[PDB]
Amino acid sequence: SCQAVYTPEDFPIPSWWAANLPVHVLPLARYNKFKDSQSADLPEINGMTHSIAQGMSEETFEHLRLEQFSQRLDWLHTADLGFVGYAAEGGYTNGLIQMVSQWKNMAMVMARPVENPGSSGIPNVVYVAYSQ
Amino acid sequence: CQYKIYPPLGIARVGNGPAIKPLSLSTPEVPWAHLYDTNVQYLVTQQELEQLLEEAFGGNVINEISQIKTKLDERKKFKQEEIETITGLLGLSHLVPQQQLSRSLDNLDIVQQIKGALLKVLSDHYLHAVKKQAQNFYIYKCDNPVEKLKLTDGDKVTWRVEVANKKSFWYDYNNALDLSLHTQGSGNLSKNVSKHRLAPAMTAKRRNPNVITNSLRKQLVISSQGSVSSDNNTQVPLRGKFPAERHNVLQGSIECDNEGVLRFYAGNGISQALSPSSLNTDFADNSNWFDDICDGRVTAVVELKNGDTFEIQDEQSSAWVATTPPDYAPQIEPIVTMYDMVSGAALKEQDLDNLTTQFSDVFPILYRLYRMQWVNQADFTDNAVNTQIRELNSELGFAQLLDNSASAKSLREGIFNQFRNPLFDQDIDVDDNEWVSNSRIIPSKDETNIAAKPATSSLKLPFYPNDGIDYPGSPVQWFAIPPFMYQHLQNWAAGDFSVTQVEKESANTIEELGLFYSEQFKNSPNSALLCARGALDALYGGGFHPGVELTWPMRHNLIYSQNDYVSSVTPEINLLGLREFRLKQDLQGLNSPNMYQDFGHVIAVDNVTASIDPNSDAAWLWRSTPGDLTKWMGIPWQSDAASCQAVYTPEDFPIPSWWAANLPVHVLPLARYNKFKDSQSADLPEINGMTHSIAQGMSEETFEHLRLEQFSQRLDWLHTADLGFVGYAAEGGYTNGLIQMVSQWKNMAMVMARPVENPGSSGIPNVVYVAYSQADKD
Amino acid sequence: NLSKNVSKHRLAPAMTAKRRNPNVITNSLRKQLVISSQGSVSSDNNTQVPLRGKFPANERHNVLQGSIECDNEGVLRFYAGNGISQALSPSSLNTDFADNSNWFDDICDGRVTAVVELKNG
Amino acid sequence: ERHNVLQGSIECDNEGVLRFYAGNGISQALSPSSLNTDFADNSNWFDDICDGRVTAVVELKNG
Ligand SMILES: [Mg+2]
Repeated sequence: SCQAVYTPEDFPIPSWWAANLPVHVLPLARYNKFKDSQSADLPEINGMTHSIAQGMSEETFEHLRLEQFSQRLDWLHTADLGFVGYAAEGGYTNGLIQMVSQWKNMAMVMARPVENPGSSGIPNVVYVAYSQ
Repeated sequence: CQYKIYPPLGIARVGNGPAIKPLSLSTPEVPWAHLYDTNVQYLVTQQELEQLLEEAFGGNVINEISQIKTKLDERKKFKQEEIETITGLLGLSHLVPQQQLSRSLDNLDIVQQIKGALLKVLSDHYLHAVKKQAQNFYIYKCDNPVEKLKLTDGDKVTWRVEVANKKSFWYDYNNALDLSLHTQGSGNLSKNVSKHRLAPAMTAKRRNPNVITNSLRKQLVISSQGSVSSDNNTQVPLRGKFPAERHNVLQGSIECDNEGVLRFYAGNGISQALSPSSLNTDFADNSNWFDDICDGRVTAVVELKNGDTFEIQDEQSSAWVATTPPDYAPQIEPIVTMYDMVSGAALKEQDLDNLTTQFSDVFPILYRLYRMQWVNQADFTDNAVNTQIRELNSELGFAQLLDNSASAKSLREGIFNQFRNPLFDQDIDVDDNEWVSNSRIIPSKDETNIAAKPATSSLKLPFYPNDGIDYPGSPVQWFAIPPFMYQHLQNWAAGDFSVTQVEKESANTIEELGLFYSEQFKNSPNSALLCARGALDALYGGGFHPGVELTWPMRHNLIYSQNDYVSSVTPEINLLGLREFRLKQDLQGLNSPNMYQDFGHVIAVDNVTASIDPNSDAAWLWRSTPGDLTKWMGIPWQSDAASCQAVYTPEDFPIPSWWAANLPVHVLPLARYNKFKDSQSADLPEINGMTHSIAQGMSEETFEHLRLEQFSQRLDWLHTADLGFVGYAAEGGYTNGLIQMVSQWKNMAMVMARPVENPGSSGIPNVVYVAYSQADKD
Repeated sequence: NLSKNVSKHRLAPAMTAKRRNPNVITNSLRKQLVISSQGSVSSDNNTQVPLRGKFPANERHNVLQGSIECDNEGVLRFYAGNGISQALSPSSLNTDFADNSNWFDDICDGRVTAVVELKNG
Repeated sequence: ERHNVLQGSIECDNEGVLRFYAGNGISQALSPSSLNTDFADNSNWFDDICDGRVTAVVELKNG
């Protein structure tokens, strides 16, 4: 029950207690797609093949990092709270019901480093949501 | 062979905007005509309402008002008679009810607050309204269409249209019956699906099953008809009844201009149950409901001054028309379209190795998939092919994809290998024969607390569901581009394709070649065949569960009386070609003896099988009568549009989406647009939602960063209006979405191209596509 | 039991039917959905023997499918289960008259054989 | 938008008796989707129940 409370106006989205029960989080999936720099010595860089990552201009590389960083995921979607599967109802009530079992699977936010933000605008410390 | 109508299958889309030309849209007659037109207005604007009212106020009107006030001051409010006469010379009775026009003035530079009062009446009814997308039909002379009919004085064309809606009469939609139909395979569907039982067709019961006997079931069909011709431009409504208290159903409106062009408008998008308590909780099959969707027969008679009359009404020369849901992103083309289904329908699967390929044949696949980033999150931030295209654009390197030589082969294969094979025989493990995908499945909502089997194979593209969604572990759960399009991609990958040099010289970026290909369409001389293709290129061609506009009968050549390749778009650039095709028609139309045919208590794949023989008691299924094309779709259509969104998996990304190109899933709200469209140099008191002081006081690098963060915030399309999720302790949910959509379809966000004048180094493109609604503007 | 006319005149056509518990894929995994057990009793001892299985089969739930005993006269008496039905998760509700995923019950059926051993060998 | 509500009908007979009829029993929500699931309190609903003031004036032949 402790999440967003939508108004007829889309923004800003009101939230109850986001600091302890977050509402929009930065998932590990996105962290793994901005944490690297273009020079990284990895066969995969930010979810791209080495060659594609280093083939693009530095402008477009950092841009891609920032877009990934900007993707926030509804915290209620970090576990199956009744919205998963074809034709699923989801909804407020199923959230309440499913949270009894799924509370232990919800995303847990932890500080994580970005060693070389370069020009991208991503701070050296980011706060990342870890779930399955 | 004298005269023929075009397009052979017109499309008009419902909307609550008025059925007048200045406030309507026109179905595309040339593909790719306005893909970057940043001036489009798909919602009725304040400005259009003002100039609609201005043109109605051109004297006579004004001094005939001067003279009414000469009789207003020898009395010194209005009179019932002078009221209903300023109305009537303005001629707005066809737009808004007359007594609200009247009541608007009775409750009251004389000029001004007559307009001020009526403009607020128009605004209240039509401001931000979804404009109707109307279809123009044209008479072409042939002998092979030469050019549009030339109406000299003495001549006249008389159009006839008969339409019906049989949704309430027909059968449930569970899944596509042809999934089990025995076949050799076509260009649209591989024989593997039926051969290996990958998505077996389900039986389906009657909708509204409590209405019994065929004669009482005829009340469930809405039908209407009308005629117009060159000598009168009066619009005539196609009004039926449901059932046939009883409610009037405006199925559409027809009008013909002095030069003989028929314009077809669809209904206003009004769906309704016979009782308020009947809720539309299922995605397709809801008893007690009707909607104003229709489809029917289009014929004409040309009568010359010479006394020579030409009846246009055989299936070779007549046309059809179908109304559909609105197109909420008209510039965003579906990856596989209805036109592509027409093209594949005439092909045989195992003869696909004889197909020949140009780059312009594979270009639409990558182009469409690339542009899906404006309506679907996965294709914005989770599509490695779209990212690689960005990488190539970044270095002006897109032209390498047009290189058919060995040196580019590894580059072409890496893209092609990410695409799902419509043979549906990859990423599977045979169970003994059952084919079980070893890639990512889309589970049923009926869950079972037993650990899922780990996928061993990556999920292929595109990331959309498909006709077999009902079957966890079927490869047909996910969408694949159809066999003939996949054959083009296979040939491209191997190098078996050609391309002109001038194509290579406009291919530095995908956007550059897209414009080149668009102007190829526009400068193509075959306007009749271009208009035929334009009518279907914006429609969806899969998956069909049941789809958005039309569904699975269209991907079979049996439903066309003729379907022939005619030529390339340009003498040397195919661009998937131009075809001549007509639907099979019952020439008796609404008086057909098969107008109310069915298969008894259920329809099944066995009925579809029997219908193959052109001489069976089931072959009527393919000889369409009015209402036959849309009867398969969900009733009311809003229930199916509201279930046309994301289908989430246990894995968060990518988020699968059914048909994002026409019913968007993740969009860029106007609210964000107003927060990145400005440059730091702008001199307004608010720049990108910031005070002038704050915006200009930050480093330019930080300014650009804020632009792109805004640009990157994509909103759930279901959230652009109140679909039951708004308010403290609101339930939201799937079902409330279907219910609310009945009235909220007309408030959902409409995506329109918009310009970014000076994006600087922000990384935001010069043309963006922005979703407009009342909730997402600020 | 059933006249020809029902099928011949399509009075109540059969419907297609999907798999129960459809998210469990592959025959090997679907074997876990079957609960089975067996047992043997003889006339030399009347001690009752439970027919106890497990769902899912190889947290798992013990399912008593029945109990069997044999008296000294050679009569086998077969008892059914206790009536215990259950879902793998408490939130899984059995809202369809017949098809509810994530549920198991203790109903069963199976094979009854025997061996007779006379004193002469 | 906006619905007519027949709250009742009145009539007087030549002998001066006033006869008050009630409404037709029409209840309705401002939108079909608004369902009256609570026994007393349902928003967006109206009915044609009423109650009010009953007055009269007696005017004789002598004025
Ligand atoms: Mg579109």
